[PDB]
Amino acid sequence: NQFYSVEVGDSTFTVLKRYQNLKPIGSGIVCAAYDAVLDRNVAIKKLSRPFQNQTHAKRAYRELVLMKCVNHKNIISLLNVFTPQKTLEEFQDVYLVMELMDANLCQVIQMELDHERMSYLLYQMLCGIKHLHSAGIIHRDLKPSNIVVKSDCTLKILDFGLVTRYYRAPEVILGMGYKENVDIWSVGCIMGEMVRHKILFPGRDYIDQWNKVIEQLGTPCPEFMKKLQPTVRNYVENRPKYAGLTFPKLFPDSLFPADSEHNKLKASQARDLLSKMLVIDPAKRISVDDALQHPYINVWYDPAEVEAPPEREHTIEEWKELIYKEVMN
Ligand SMILES: O=c1n(C2CCOCC2)nc(-c2ccnc(NC3CCCCC3)c2)n1-c1ccc2ccccc2c1
Repeated sequence: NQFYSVEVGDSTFTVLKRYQNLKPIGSGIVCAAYDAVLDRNVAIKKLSRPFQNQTHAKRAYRELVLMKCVNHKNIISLLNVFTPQKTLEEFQDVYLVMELMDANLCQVIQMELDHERMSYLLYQMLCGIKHLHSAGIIHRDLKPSNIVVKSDCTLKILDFGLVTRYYRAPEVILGMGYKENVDIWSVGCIMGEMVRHKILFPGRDYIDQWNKVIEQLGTPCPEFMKKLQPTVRNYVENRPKYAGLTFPKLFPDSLFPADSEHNKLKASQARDLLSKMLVIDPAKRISVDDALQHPYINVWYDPAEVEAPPEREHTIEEWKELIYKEVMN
């Protein structure tokens, strides 16, 4: 046989014969293929020995399990799951199949800012994020490289969350505990980068990253401070203080289209949602539902899309069988 092996760079793709003309589309190594059974192009992801360590295995199992707990157009949906290996003893690799997409969100970020497309992309992120939260899934590590887009501007989130750390919320950076609106920060970080065309909060580690957060947004309120653990609290309170730049100064008018009255209004609304999403204190940060009702977003609102019906430690030997069972069903 049912399988055939093809060399794609260094790794060998042993896939079902239904999948033809494999081409590399990013590195878990990923391939574009034509599905002869479905008569449509697919993306196939190869998990090379996912059971190899606690980190690789826990994510692989969790995400394989969650891909059947989720049913939404803005979240990845599996078309097929298979392994070439015949038994548990021989079991090495896992191959995952989904609809082929046109672009990564990193590429779309580089593009010129258009309000119709930006708001629809952001609307879709919020729909997917809401669908996860409705199913009891808070992402905590939402980033553009794990988001894919079609030419018709339809969007899909590829992973299920908790390496690029820039889009992580203050509560993740400082280990605070969280609610659903932790993912709002990440959305704000993507939305801001689409405007500035620069990573808002860069850094080689969390120290640099936090410095970038406070320099631009200012030192958080005392209420935020007392929610920190004593050792983290000590560090944050003893950081050099900043007033924080205003959002008109964070994202100047020059970064927005202002050739019409429609664009001038949408620019103020966009800067306004940013000021409600890029809020350090999660107690003050906008929720998913309120972000969906915001004038900049609610133009796309749809009840069918928005309002949709919805862990242990093991050895490498135990993870192998757990993953194998899910593949074989
Ligand atoms: O894992 C990825 N990535 C990248 C790899 C590079 O680093 C970041 C994540 N890109 C895609 C993927 C999915 C669908 N379509 C595409 N198409 C590409 C065509 C070329 C231009 C970029 C998008 C990629 N996938 C991918 C592919 C199949 C998958 C199957 C099941 C579950 C998740 C999957 C994810």
